[PDB]
Amino acid sequence: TESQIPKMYEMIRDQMRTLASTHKIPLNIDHNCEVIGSIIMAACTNNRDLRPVDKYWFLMGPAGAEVMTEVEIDIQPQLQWAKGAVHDPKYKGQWYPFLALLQISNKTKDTILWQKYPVTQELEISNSLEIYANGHGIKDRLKNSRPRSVGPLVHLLHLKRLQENSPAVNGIRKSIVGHLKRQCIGETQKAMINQFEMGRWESLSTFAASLLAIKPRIENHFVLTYPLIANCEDFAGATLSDEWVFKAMEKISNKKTLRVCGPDEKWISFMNQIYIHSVFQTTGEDLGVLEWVFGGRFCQRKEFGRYCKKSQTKVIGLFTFQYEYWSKPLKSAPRSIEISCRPSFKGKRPSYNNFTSSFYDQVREECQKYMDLKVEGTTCFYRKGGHVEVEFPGSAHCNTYLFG
Amino acid sequence: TESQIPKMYEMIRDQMRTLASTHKIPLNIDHNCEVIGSIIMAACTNNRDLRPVDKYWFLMGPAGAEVMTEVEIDIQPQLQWAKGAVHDPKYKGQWYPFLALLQISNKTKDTILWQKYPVTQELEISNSLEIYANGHGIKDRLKNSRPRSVGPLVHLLHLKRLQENSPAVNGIRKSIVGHLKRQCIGETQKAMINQFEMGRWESLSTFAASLLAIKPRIENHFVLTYPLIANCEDFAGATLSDEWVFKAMEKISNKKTLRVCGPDEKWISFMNQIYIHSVFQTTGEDLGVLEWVFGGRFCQRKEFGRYCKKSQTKVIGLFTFQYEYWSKPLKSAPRSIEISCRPSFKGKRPSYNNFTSSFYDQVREECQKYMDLKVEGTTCFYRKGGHVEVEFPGSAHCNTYLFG
Amino acid sequence: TESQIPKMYEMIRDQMRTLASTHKIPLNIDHNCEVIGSIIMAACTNNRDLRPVDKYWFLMGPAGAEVMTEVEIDIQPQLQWAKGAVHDPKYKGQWYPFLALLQISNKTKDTILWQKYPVTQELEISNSLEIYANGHGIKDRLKNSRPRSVGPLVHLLHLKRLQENSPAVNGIRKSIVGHLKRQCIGETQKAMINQFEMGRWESLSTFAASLLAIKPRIENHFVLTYPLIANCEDFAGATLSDEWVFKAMEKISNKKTLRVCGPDEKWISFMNQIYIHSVFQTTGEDLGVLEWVFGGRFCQRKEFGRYCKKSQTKVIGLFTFQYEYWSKPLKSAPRSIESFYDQVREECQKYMDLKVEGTTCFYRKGGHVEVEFPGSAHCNTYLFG
Repeated sequence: TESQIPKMYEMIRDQMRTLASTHKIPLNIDHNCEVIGSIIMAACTNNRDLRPVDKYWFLMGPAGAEVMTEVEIDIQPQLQWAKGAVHDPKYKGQWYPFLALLQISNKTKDTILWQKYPVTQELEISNSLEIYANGHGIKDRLKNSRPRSVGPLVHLLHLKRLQENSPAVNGIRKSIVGHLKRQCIGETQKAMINQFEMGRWESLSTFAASLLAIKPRIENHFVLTYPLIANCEDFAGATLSDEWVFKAMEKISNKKTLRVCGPDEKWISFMNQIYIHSVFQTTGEDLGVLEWVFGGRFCQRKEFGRYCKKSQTKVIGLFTFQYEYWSKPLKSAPRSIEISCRPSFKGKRPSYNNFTSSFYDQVREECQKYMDLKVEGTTCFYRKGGHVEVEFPGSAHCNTYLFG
Repeated sequence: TESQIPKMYEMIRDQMRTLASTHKIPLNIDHNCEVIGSIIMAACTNNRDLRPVDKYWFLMGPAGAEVMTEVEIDIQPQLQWAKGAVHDPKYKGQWYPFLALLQISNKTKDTILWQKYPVTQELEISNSLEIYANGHGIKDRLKNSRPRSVGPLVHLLHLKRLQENSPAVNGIRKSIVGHLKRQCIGETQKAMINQFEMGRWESLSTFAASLLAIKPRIENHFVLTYPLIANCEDFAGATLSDEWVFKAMEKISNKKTLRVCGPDEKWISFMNQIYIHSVFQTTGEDLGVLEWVFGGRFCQRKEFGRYCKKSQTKVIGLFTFQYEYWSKPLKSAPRSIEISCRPSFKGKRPSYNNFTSSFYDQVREECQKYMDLKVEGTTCFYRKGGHVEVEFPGSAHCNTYLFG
Repeated sequence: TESQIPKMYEMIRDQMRTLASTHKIPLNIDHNCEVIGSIIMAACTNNRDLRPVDKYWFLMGPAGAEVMTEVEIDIQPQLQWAKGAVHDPKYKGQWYPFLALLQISNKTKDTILWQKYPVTQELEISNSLEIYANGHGIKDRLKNSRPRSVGPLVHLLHLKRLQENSPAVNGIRKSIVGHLKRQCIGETQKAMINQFEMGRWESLSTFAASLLAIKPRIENHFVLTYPLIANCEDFAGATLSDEWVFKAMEKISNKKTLRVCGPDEKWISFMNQIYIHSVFQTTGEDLGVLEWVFGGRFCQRKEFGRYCKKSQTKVIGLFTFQYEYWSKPLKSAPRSIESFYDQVREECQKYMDLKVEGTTCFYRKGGHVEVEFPGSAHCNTYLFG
């Protein structure tokens, strides 16, 4: 799974700079990279969407003199390589799994700045539940490539979409439903998810309420964004379950070459944290988690007004990052819930006593199990510079979230 | 935004006095300033609407001997300057935004004395909602320059006008509609303003009913009038979001040089409060707020008969003003209605859960929330002499307005 | 209009061969090009009608050994360009006007083979009125792109549809009614068309009787079809109002590389004339006029029985063509005069009496020399007359 990771990143950057440097698009601006990077990886999954030649918003200007304008770019040199990688045996069939992760992480910046809840509204549930609606807008082939990374609600929406869209329909649903059960480890949640399969959504609000209590398993992977890929020059030990991503992306922050865009210079802290939010797929977590792990407070969306249009975003400063701790990605669910004598013969032996003396309720019973839980996570954390176990002691910004 | 404000006020007054003093038009009469200033606004935006030479009604006479007559004046010296300022880079493109603010405020006096409802009547809604129909009669270029200041109903009228007026049709509407949604913060209102976009004016009365309940966001800016601009000699700290405007025009009231015109001397109190209403855009503001903020009762329109014609307005007394409090301009709506964990990260956290377990109705559901809201404003009111936060405590004239 | 046409045929021709050559679909069979071109033209405006991958009837076989079978094709590479050409500034917004010209001209063959009268039957008028009912079945975006090319009867049908089906209704009907008035230059017809505006179709049979006399203005544009566009290697002087089109597609005939399909080989003359009937918009036009212009006899539809099924159309011969004259496309009405029923009949007699047809004149092959049509022998017979 991680064997092909080191070789994938280098060629992504090679084409990533090829399109930008051909038309003199500087790669030290986030907006240039994010638009270019979105174009670069578009040919990988949705080949027929992007035009061979088109004009997009980039920052044109040397040494800080950049300004919005539409620059025509020739994507055709980058189109041929992407399609040949689809079935290239060098990936061992891991091209589809690898491509599903890239789309989710990079679209996060658009979701952070433009706070939208498409899945929950289409699911008619509480708007504070995009937490499990991750992986929306991704290609269905990608959604069948890494369905585990795609949030259950998107699959539940796709389960809802499939019910509201023929033997080929079942094949899509079984992947949708089966990976709904894999993500949601709740014993009561699994039963009521199967009831969602037939087409009812009466306890979808209860599922909305249950998701508040029980946390479904969400697989995570550390993938850099477009600006960092173009600004990362080391990919030798590029894996997905160690400190390499934390160390390498810090080196990009240490270089201080990449710049970020925003409506005004107040967003410099906010946009710097978006990189940390998007790289580790750890966007809507507690600020105290981010404060302890990354040694810095994280600005919430409420602290700033509406994000200005991408056609009017201005470079607001350099990209910076720092961290003090890290851990292996969340493989299983974080909230994990994992004396009488009965002599079976006529024979006599001393008897020792080790003791001195509705479905919604069952769903709430399982929900009650996750309120009493005090330790989340799977195994442990690791400090910067190694893999020494360091448990979280506590922080003052706990229970506070980016969108909470 | 406020960078060009200090330099604009001084240079407008120079042309304000140049036209009046050339033909011996005293600037201590409000009508002389208003009619001269009404000529001044014409040269700025609609350059082709005002004659180069024409006779207008002023008050000619030395030392209180002013009598009503038509005086021909030469506007050509002011015309060449104004057209050159249209695209002068010295304003950083803020000339149109600055001109739109000036045009709306100076027409308030005519609307107050001649009580008309051109937008609500054309929108077939309750006439008592012209507060949200601000910015009528303004140039479409200005209405695309500061559409936020132009009230939604005028845009809603312009939305109605455009539906009752070709790919250029959409371009005018998108600005009209987009600033309708920006002004009206109602979640249900936004979904039903888009109904008005396609001409579904059945909820137009509902929108009028909603406007009575939900108060749309109306951006405000403290801009003086022609009688005060010609009588103001200080613009060093001329900004838009502090107490400078309150202190600057108090000095004009302290000078007691400006005289006001009206049908008879009973209007001296009414016309003095018109300056308060026009400058601070407090025509629709609560009189209990106004009496508390400005330390004086505000006379209503019902207390007086029909306003005499501008051809027969006579000097009725000296302009006076006083105030004890103020506030930052109302940026957002005066009435504002603004629970679990997202496991995006593998954190072993102390798990805390904060829970222990018709469309018109939705519009009315949102309507009830703003009924529930008793406090009005964004943050607070401030006292004279600084920005010390002083919340409005209440008054005998609460829930009362000028036209109420 | 004609400014982009020299380069604007090139992008149309580009996708004609890529889709067929990818799956080894030979382009020397008309039916292969007819369906493929229809698929390509489908993506131009009706983007959601065709499928990204689908099977259609073609002729598979190398060097004359084509046995018919349904062939899967990957239309996805050809889908992107068609939608992107709609608002591409290189076309200056002429994509819809030309696609309206393109869509109308490319649906002619099916109507000829299966003789149907859809517009007149829904209009409850004479079935012989199948010349002025141009532009039926085209997308409404194209119908609003070249409403002049769309015949009045189709607009009259849309006018009848609009009365037998909101501020958007007026905008559609005003184009429908206005281009009814524009196409039908009959002064009595216009008010008599104005009678049809709110539904006074009592003169609809009168309008059917009028169209016998008064010939409504039918704008024409010399646009090639699917087999000829793929077989046309020159577009430098490609315009819409000169002899370039006449000269360009003659060279294709001289090549003798394109083959036509039909129920049997008796249609080889018929199929050859269909190409003549479709390029210059002469489907329901008198055959003798074409005989003088093109120097060859034309076969009526009565000379042949019902067309065989598309699943059984076989190659019957090579495409041949010849011509001796041409004309600028008929921009205005061919007939020009430059009780209310009696007034229409009074105007009807104004156009029965008219004998000369056209705008200025015809022109001889090799230039724009003014040559007037003197007559022919196989006149009095249309393709369906």
